[PDB]
Amino acid sequence: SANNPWTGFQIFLSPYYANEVAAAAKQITDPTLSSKAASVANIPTFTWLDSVAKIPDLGTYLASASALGKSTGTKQLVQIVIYDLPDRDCAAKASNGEFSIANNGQANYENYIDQIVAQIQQFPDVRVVAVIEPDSLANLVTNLNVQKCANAKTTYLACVNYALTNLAKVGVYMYMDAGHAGWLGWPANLSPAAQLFTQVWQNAGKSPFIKGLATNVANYNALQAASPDPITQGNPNYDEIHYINALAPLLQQAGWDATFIVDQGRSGVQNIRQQWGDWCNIKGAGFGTRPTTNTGSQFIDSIVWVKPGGECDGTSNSSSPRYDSTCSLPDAAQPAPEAGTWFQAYFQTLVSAANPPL
Ligand SMILES: OC[C@H]1O[C@@H](O[C@H]2[C@H](O)[C@@H](O)[C@@H](O)O[C@@H]2CO)[C@H](O)[C@@H](O)[C@@H]1O
Ligand SMILES: OC[C@H]1O[C@@H](O)[C@H](O)[C@@H](O)[C@@H]1O
Ligand code: NA
Repeated sequence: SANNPWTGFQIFLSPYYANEVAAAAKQITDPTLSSKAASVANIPTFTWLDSVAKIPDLGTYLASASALGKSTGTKQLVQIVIYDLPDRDCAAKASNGEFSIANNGQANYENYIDQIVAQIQQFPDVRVVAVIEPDSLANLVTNLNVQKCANAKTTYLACVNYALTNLAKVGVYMYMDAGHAGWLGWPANLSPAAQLFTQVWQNAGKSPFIKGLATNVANYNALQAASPDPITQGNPNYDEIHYINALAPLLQQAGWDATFIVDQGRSGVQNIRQQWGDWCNIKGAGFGTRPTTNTGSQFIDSIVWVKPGGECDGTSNSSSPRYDSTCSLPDAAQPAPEAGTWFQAYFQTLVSAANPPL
């Protein structure tokens, strides 16, 4: 639409990922691959606020971005993910988080949001774009038979509402997470999904800062597939552009001028999964299309890298409390460490298999 949040801004490069990448590139023995790997630190990614312990880091990023903008004559933009719901990751085991509904989860989450707002309020010269709670709403469309998700539904909706309402007050541009084509893109799931997204947008007051939806976060689907991946049989919406073209008009029918962002950070290699539901550390993945606002679709504000490639999706160790068997499937890279920690061998393959090449 008329206001694309990225136009006219320079994106602040994540210091957290830059440090991971710098350490990783030194451990790659091939000298040519090492140089290509190091260049990944110059590609903008989203930084995840996956624990309340990271909120002070956010303050440092905003302050560094503000100084860089003043120094270089530019306006700076910081990309973050809000990812700390109580009873997080309700349909899986690998990314369970620090808060639980049973122990004051909603009140803890409201305090987490309040602390984030308090940091952002101090640096009004820096633009913030936020992805809100990957997986949460998609789980409430298709996974209400999962008891953990059913019991979390009212808390999830209240927490997401608190985030949207309060981040809007400090001018954050927000994209709510909307799954991916293999999850909500099935034709039969589009209407229930649209109804839920529009209800959340209405409850938060229809703020213009709620720009739209994010798709493919931490997944592997193509934006525009040359030919359908065989895992997609039965679903006419076999890539993200088909999903978005089918969903966007329904959000229009409700009065929401919604636009989209699409993760392509791990989408460079297609046709590598045995089943569409295999999400964990998929073997052979490569870095995909680099972030750009030249998207080819009226509905898409930007291609982005939301999930930082190299940070693990979940452990293959069956003795961990966060063991999910999806992470030990034949198409999952193993052995794998805990979700969120660095997975060096996976990063090296992402670099080697990048398409387009680095
Ligand atoms: O997309 C990453 C998230 O996947 C979640 O699993 C989804 C999966 O992506 C779908 O293809 C389908 O199989 O439904 C699953 C949910 O039951 C996974 O639970 C999350 O942890 C991932 O971040
Ligand atoms: O890598 C980005 C994020 O991925 C998730 O799967 C992990 O649970 C988080 O700890 C991590 O911040
Ligand atoms: Na996950």
